[PDB]
Amino acid sequence: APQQINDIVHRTITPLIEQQKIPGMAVAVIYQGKPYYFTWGYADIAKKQPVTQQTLFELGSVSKTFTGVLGGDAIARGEIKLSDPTTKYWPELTAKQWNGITLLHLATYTAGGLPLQVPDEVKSSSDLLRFYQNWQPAWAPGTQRLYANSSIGLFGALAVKPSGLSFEQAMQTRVFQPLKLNHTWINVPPAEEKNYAWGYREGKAVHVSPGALDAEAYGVKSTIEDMARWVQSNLKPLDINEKTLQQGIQLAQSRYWQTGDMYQGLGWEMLDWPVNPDSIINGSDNKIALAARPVKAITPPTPAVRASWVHKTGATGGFGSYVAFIPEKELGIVMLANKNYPNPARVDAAWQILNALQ
Amino acid sequence: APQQINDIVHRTITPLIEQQKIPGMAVAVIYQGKPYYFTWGYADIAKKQPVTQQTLFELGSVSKTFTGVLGGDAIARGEIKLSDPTTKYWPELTAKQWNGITLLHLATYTAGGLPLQVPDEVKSSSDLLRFYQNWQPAWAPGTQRLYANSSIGLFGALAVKPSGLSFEQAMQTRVFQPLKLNHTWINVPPAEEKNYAWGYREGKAVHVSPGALDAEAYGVKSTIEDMARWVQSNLKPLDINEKTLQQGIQLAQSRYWQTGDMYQGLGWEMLDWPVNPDSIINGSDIALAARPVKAITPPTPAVRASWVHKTGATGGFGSYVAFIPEKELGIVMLANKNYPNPARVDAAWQILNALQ
Ligand SMILES: *C(=O)[C@@H](NC=O)[C@@H]1N=C(C(=O)O)/C(=C/OC(C)=O)CS1
Ligand SMILES: *C(=O)[C@@H](NC=O)[C@@H]1N=C(C(=O)O)/C(=C/OC(C)=O)CS1
Repeated sequence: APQQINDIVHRTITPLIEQQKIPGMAVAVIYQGKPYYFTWGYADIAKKQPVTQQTLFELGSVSKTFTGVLGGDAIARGEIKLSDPTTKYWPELTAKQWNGITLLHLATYTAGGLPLQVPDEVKSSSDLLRFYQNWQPAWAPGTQRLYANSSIGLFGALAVKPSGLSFEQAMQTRVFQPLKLNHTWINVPPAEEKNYAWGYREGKAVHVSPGALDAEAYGVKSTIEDMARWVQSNLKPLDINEKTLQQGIQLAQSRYWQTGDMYQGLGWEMLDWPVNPDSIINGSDNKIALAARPVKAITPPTPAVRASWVHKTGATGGFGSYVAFIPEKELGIVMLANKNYPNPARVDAAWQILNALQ
Repeated sequence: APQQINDIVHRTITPLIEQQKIPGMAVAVIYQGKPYYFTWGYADIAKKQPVTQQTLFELGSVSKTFTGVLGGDAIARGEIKLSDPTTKYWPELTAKQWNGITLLHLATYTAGGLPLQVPDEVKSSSDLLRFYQNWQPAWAPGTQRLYANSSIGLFGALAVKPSGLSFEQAMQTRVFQPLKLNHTWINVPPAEEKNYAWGYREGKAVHVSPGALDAEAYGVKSTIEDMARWVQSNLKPLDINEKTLQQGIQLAQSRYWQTGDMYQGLGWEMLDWPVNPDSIINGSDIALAARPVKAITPPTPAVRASWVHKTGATGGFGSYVAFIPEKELGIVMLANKNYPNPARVDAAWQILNALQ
C-alpha cells in the first residue's frame, strides 16, 4: 500500500482495536479504485486462527445494501415497481391498513412504523402473515422513517416473487455471481465453515440465530476481499457488464426521502460530501439511528449523487461492520470485526481515514 | 432493404401519401437495430427538388423529445433536480401561484393549466416574465395534464441555466454532437438551406415563424438519417458513451404520470406494449384535452416493453416517431404537410406490428 494509506490505517484502526477490545478485524481501503487490505488478530480465539483475506464475517444490517441492490435489479428487469402496492405481490395481505403501503415504503422504512424486529416468536410463513395482517401503523404511509428489519425484510421477500426464485437463489445468481463475490453467503456451506469467524459477545463465541426474514435484513456473511469488490461495484456501477445490475446499483443510491442531512436509498443511506463528521458520527448512535424522524418525499427521486458519503452500519450479537464510500473520489472503506462495538467509533475511524485520503 | 420491409412500407405509405395529398415524405424503419430509408415526392414543388435522405424537415413538437433528453442530461450532471421549485432557477417569478410548481410539473404539463401556446405578443424575456407572473392556474400542481408549449418550453429554458450555455449551445454540445446528429438544427445555417424543404399549408410554401421558447418546444429541423440515429439512441441508450447523456435518455423515458393508458415521460410519451392500436390511434387526435393524472410515485424507470412515441406539427409539416425498446424496432415519418395525427399513428402501427 502507499505509505500514506498504511500510516493513517495503522494510526486509526490499530488503536481502535485496543480501545474496543476487538478480537479480530479486517479492513479494506479502496483508493483511486484499487483495494488495500489490513488484518489484525483472530477469527477464532481458542484455535488461534488468524483473520485472513478469506475470513467470513457476519455483515449484520450491511446486508440491507445487498437487498436494496437486488430490489433495484428486479425494478430494472421490469419485474417490480416501487409504486406498486405491497398486496400486488402478497395477495393474501388483505387487511385494510395495507391500503396505500407500497414497495417504496417497505424498502425505505416509511410504511408508518413497522417494528424494528420481526418478533422472535414468528417462525412459520403462517406466523409471518398473521404478524403483518395484525400490525397497526403508528403513522400514515410516507410520513415517518423508522428503521426496521420487518420493513426492508418484507421488501426483499416480495421483490423476488415475480422471478419465482427463492431470495437466496436470486441474490446468488443476480448479485453475488455477476460481481464474483465467490466467498459471500446467506447460508455458509460446509466448505467455508473453517473460514467462518466466530463472533464474540460477553467473551462467548456466537453466530447469528435463524430468524424470520433474516436473509433479507441481516443475514449475509462475507470476506474483506468480496466486500472490497462490493464497494468497488457500488463506487463505479458503469463498470458492471450486466445491464440490470448496473441499473439496480444506481437505483439503490437514488435519494427517495430526506430527513435532516441524510437521504434514504434502497439499503444505502447518503449525505452530501463534504459531510459534517459530527453528523454521521452522532447520527449513527442508536438513540438517533433507530428513532422515528419525519421525511420529505423527493419527488421524483434524485439520481445517485456522485459527491456523496454513502454508507451503512451493521451488527449482529457477535459482529460489527461498517462500509462507507464517496463515488466522486473513487474512495471507500470496509471495516469488519468479530465484536459488536459502538457505531460512532466505527464512523469516526472511517471518517478519519477517508478524510485523510481524499 | 429486405423485400418484406420494402413491401410493408410501400403498401402502407403509398396510399397515405395519395389520400392525404402529401407533397414529400421520408420514412426510416429501424429493424433489429439497422436503418432502412424511403423517400417520396418533393421537398420544393416550385424548384422540382425531390425529397432525399439529406432533406431537412421541421420536426415541430417532436422537438420536445430533444428538450426532455437535454433536461434528463442536466439532471444526470447534477445541475438541476426535477423536484427543484421553478423559482430556484427564476427567482423573479415571485407571484404566489408559483409556490409548489416544480421543474417536474413544467416538463410534464402538470403545473396546473399553463397554456398551449405562448402568446404571439410575448417577445422579450421581460414579456415572458410578465406572462408567467400574470398566469392564473386553473388547478393545483400535479393534478391535471394539459399539453402545453409554454410548460415544457419554460422547463427547457430553465434546465440549461446552471450550465451557463444558451439552450441552443447546450443542445448542440450535449446532445446533437455526441450523437453525431450533424444535420440537425435549431437554426438552419445558410450552407444547409439548399436541403431545407418547404412546408405546404393550403398549397402555399411556408416555414415555421420565430416565437418565444420556439427552440425548446417546436423548433428543431432534421434529416431522416439523423432522426433514425435519434431513434437508435433512444432504443439503446446503453450504447452511448457519454455517461450523463445515456442517463438523460433513460430519465426521459421514465413514467412520471398516468392518464388512461398513457404515461408521460420528459418529451416522450409511452404506453405498454403490446398496445391496443385504437388507444394510440384515437389517442393522437381536440384543441385542448385536460385530463386528470395519477402520480407514479416514484417514477417507473424506462420500461423496455413500451410503445414510446411523439407526434409533431408545424403549419407546413407533420412528423411522427415511435419505437419499441424490447423489439429493437422503430419508425420515423417526416412529411411537408401537417395531415391528421391518427393517419400517422395508424401507418406506423401497421408497419411496426408487421415487423415483429
Ligand atoms: C442491523 O445491524 C440491525 N440489527 C440486526 O441484527 C440494526 N442495527 C442495530 C444496531 O446498530 O445495533 C440494532 C440494534 O437494535 C437495538 C439496540 O435494539 C438493531 S437494527
Ligand atoms: C407541436 O407539434 C405543437 N405545435 C407546435 O407548433 C403541438 N402540436 C399538436 C399537434 O400535434 O397537432 C398539439 C395538439 O394539441 C393537443 C391537444 O395536444 C398541441 S400544439
